Amino acid sequence: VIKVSRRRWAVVLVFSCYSMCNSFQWIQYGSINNIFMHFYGVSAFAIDWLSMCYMLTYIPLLLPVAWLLEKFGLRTIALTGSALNCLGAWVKLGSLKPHLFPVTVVGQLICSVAQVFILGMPSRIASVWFGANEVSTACSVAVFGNQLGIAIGFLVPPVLVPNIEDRDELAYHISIMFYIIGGVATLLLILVIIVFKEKPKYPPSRAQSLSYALTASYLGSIARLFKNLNFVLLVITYGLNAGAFYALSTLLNRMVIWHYPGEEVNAGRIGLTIVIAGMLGAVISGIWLDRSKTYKETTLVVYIMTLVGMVVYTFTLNLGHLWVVFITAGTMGFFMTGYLPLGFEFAVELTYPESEGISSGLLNISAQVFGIIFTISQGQIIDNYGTKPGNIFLCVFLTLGAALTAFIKADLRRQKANKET
Ligand code: HEM
Repeated sequence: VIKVSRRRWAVVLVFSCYSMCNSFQWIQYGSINNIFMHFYGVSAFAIDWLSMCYMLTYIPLLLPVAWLLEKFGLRTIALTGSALNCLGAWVKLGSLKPHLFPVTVVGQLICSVAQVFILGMPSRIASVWFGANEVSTACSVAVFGNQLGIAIGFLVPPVLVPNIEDRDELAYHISIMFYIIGGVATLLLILVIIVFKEKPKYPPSRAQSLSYALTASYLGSIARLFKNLNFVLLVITYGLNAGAFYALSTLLNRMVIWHYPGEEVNAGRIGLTIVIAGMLGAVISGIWLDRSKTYKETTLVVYIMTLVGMVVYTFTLNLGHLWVVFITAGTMGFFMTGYLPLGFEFAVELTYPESEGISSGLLNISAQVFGIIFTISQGQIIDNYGTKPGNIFLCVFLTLGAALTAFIKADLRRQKANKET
């Protein structure tokens, strides 16, 4: 028998809330980066790592984490992800001194480990909890919540922490943010204990009901995922797109100031528009995918619009019109962020009935690997040859992704399971 539980929204809302808190702490150091350099007496690279350590810890630690999800369950993944997020939030509090910088790195590394229990999870929570006609919407909401934390992270820290020269008052203002983040993370950890269940009493869809029957080596599951030609192409293409987004969002601030000097206030607005429009695209992508069930056609269409959005952004940023950059960043952020739930759900189509944590996780490793490569590479071309070769470097690599995306077969295995009747 198949039934849909009413508490599915609470689980996603709670998951989106404490993924919002975890994603907030990724960017809270970079939002007031100019302040933390003065407080801790460190260079901008040190602070920029505090945000880049999220990507470099995901690459090696995902496979052990994905193994924990299969063996222990989703609730243990949620508790550990919430507890480490809460533990990392509290460790940051004990670091409110100019000479006590390493405690933040220890606190940030603990949070960065908690990301491994977060970023690959949204497709897993959506599958276990939500039905066939709302499975892709739930994944978008989790990405909506994760992107909301970034969106909140741009404007909340700068008003909680004024750029005051006095150190003792600056520590007090920074302390208030840490208490609030520690307060909400502990509050959300409390909710995860009582809200997050291991699984609903009834399977939501025929895909999950059949998955529980046709679900032993963990490395065998890894091997069969890479035996899939379609999934391997999707792993590369998703990394080419999501990795470009990480390089685009990180280097967006320095690219605008290169052409529009003295617009740091607007550069943050532009960097907020790419996220403000980002979650609107993510939610729309979830509803559109579930209404039409065209996962392959949307993947190519969104990927091309990502490419066209990057081409128009590259060749119109030079013209000197500020509102044009607002539209191009918003439009590209609309599609690139909308590709994240589309990529997660299309991977489940190609890799059914393999574990959604492994399938969507392997997309994330490619996103981190290409995001790290692009951020280091595009930063080098911008410094040496200019900003336009750096943006074209993403246009050329996104062009390859579109070509490889067209080679992905429309092998929707989960859809076949639903329609078996
Ligand atoms: C009066 C007796 C009520 C009962 C016995 C009841 C029952 C439930 C149950 C069983 C759940 C899911 C939790 C779970 O399955 O473990 C739930 C959640 C919920 N209930 Fe009720 N309900 C009642 C009244 C109401 C009313 C009047 C509202 C008015 C808005 C409401 C709004 C909600 C909402 C919004 C959720 C989902 C929580 C979320 O989405 O965050 N309930 N309720």
